[PDB]
Amino acid sequence: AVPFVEDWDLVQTLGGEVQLAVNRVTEEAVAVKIVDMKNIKKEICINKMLNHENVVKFYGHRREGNIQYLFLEYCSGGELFDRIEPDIGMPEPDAQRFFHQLMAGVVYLHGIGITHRDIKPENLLLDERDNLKISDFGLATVFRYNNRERLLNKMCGTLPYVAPELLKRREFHAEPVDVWSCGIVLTAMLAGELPWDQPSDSCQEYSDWKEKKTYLNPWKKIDSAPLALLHKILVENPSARITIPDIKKDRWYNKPLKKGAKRPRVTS
Ligand SMILES: CN1[C@@H]2CC[C@H]1C[C@@H](OC(=O)c1c[nH]c3ncccc13)C2
Repeated sequence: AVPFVEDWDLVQTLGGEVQLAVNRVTEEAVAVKIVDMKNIKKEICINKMLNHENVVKFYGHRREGNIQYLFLEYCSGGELFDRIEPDIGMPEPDAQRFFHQLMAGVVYLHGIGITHRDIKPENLLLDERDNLKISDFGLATVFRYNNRERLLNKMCGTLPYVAPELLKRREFHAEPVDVWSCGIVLTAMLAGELPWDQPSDSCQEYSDWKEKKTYLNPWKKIDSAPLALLHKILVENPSARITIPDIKKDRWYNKPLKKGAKRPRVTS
């Protein structure tokens, strides 16, 4: 009925490319990913399965001609990457809260049999209230179907965040790989630096971690409680690595640290 409701104005580049679109009538804002096709089909397929408060919502897609348009939830708070101060990190309570949200989105994805495969702060967006949303399903894949798990063998992700088994073994389970990358995200949030270029024995920093030299750089800035959690996540053997139900029972994970979002108040 309402005439111009279908019209959106592209008002600025978000990050092919991602543009912030504003509805001509309602002024509602959305993110539109523009893909110059000249992959996307699986990405759209995966996005259509997604419905969770900590995952970037998918509204629909349009094909036009050669250009695909994916309409996505707009996250006005930007990337988590931008909340991390170099060499510093961010306050521990904030990092714990973003970590709880990340785990909720991850548990959700794993519950529907989807692995993200590229968890890193650039792909973790923040809404108006600083709620974390996992974004970008371009590298994602189905690891469980009809209740049968399928082992992965494709190498993908981003080196500093990738699990050591991706570099060492021909086949590997999907879930511990996403867990590992969440541990590197946590390290980055608490230390403002990535511990190594890649998790290989040839990598000095990685070999120092395995030798437990936690008096060295990233680790020394941490704090014993979250550092004990990182000792359980960044375990080389994916079979020994802590799983999410267990992360949820971790001492630091459950430590009260942060006050809820402050709400207006007066005195009399
Ligand atoms: C590294 N990338 C850049 C930024 C996040 C990840 C995937 C892609 O953005 C989106 O898909 C966004 C969806 N909703 C958004 N709201 C605000 C900014 C980006 C997006 C491009």
